[PDB]
Amino acid sequence: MSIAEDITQLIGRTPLVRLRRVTDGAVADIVAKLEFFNPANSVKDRIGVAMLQAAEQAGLIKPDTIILEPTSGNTGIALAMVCAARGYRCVLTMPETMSLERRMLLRAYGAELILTPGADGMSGAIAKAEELAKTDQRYFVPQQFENPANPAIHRVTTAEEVWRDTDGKVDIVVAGVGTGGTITGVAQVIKERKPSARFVAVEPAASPVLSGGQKGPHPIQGIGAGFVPPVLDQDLVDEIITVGNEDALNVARRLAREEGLLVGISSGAATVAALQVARRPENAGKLIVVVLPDFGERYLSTPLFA
Amino acid sequence: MSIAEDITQLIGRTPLVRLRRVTDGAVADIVAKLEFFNPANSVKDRIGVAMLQAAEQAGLIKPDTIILEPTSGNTGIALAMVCAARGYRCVLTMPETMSLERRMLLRAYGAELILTPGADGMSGAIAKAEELAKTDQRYFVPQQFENPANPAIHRVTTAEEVWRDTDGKVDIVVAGVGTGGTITGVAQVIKERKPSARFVAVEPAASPVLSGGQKGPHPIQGIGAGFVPPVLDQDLVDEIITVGNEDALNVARRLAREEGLLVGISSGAATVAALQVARRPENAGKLIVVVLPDFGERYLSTPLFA
Ligand SMILES: Cc1ncc(COP(=O)(O)O)c(CNC(C)C(=O)O)c1O
Ligand SMILES: Cc1ncc(COP(=O)(O)O)c(CNC(C)C(=O)O)c1O
Repeated sequence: MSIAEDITQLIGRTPLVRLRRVTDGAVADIVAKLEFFNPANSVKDRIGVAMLQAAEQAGLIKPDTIILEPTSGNTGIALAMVCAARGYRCVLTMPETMSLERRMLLRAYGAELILTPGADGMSGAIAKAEELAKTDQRYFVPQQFENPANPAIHRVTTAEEVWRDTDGKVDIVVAGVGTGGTITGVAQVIKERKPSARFVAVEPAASPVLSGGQKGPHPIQGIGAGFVPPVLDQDLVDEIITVGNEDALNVARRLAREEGLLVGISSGAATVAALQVARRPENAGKLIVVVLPDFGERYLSTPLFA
Repeated sequence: MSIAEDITQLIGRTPLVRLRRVTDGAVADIVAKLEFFNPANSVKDRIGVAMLQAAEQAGLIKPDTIILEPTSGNTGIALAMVCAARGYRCVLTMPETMSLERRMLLRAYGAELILTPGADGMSGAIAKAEELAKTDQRYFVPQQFENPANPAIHRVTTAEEVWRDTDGKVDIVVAGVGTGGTITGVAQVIKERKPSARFVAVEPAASPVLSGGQKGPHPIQGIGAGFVPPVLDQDLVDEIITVGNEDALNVARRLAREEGLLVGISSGAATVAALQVARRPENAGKLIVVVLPDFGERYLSTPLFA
């Protein structure tokens, strides 16, 4: 009898798909891991469940607890969804530059939203949450950028899904970095198992903080937070690639139009990088996995579609 | 090695989830089949692939073929997606009353759209397609309301998924009817296998054509086409239930807010019906499966969210 008790048992176990047309100049094989096959259509559903389960198991949730989280949208949607199922009160801080679909979804799940200034980006969404936390003891702030449960769920689920599904043949994993939980969790398991495996972090050209540049405003929602997240393990990352806004957008569009994969802006960015890596002679016949974080329907109000 | 060759190998195999809070007065068990776990987030991805595969296998697609289909949105999105992956040209007729998200998604997959008058609903979307078909021999019109491949894919996939997943214990299946392919395909397999199984069709109170009333305008997108579709087998349906606009909407909202299931208007409607059926003393301890066709994110512009 395969019936989930609730929506939290429905996270993960996402499919890999081979790219066929969006492969210009590739000498390696590129397969995309499709994270919109999650119950609220993003990779972050994984951490939304995981961070709350961790809290529950450590006895951190009280009857009057209010969940408070800084988000660029998807974690907020993930927590709002888990809170709907659980019966928890949930508040999100989020920059006002994020897609209007994120705002509407948050509300639709009965969560509450506080918009932070767009010039301050993710750093300022964090501050408002940390600032609200100290006004009232009822707040519990998971804090995805610091929470061990974030990369942990990726070890336990994402990494094993990638390993099993490629039958250990995976050679390189390309992934945009927001909190860096995805790339870190996957590298933690796969790199120990297969020390030849390599891990490429992707970040906006317009905000290249990991590459040692200064932060800046960009449309690549979900990544380029503007600081080095505590949760990322940079010792496991083998290469950083920065992607321009226009490339990220164009490739996002080609995936929809050439592959039938309607994905968000950060998935275009990860694929630009996966393609670049796949053109290197030394990677001929290797297997590359690019993580595609979410669905493009969340972006209709953005310039991805206009 | 579990890697799909393309997006068409990723349809179906959707999860069942038990309803816990939205169960007021229920004496039967209600589990929802979650069709937004499809590659373009709706049940109709199943028929979008299936109808084109059938055409290909019968040699009906030529190099200059243009796919033309009447849709209220989701089949159109499904075909647009399959056409993106395949390299086909795809045109959709769709009433101008359908969510603006459907229009945008169609375009995003590189498909072309022709809007038909809202006062003529689905009947007029059909006419425009049949009218365009005869202007040019290049058009191929799958015609979901007549196509045998529509209920066939539901026998081969949806029905078996329901049977396997409930381990044959399913007693009643509740499903909104657009083309009626879902309910017909599922009933065709399950009812032969288990003759005690019962099948409830759901339609708008505002357009109760199957109940013997006259057609009318309604917000329950996807169902209540305004005529009896050729593809539906009414001999297999055991009961029709009509659902009011407000109930459909309210329950859609409660599923998001109480279950963490963000689903479209037609899923609210199917659940109103599934709940009504589950309150009947004679159904105490039975297992009811309600089909939840799509995700609520497609509806942000509608009154479901406002
Ligand atoms: C669409 C999208 N792509 C890529 C990423 C980067 O994922 P990692 O945190 O695992 O590196 C995120 C992160 N989301 C965040 C941070 C949020 O929704 O708050 C995202 O939402
Ligand atoms: C959201 C939604 N719910 C319920 C239904 C009814 O499904 P059946 O055709 O299997 O009865 C549909 C049908 N869609 C159609 C018809 C379309 O998108 O053109 C739908 O899109």
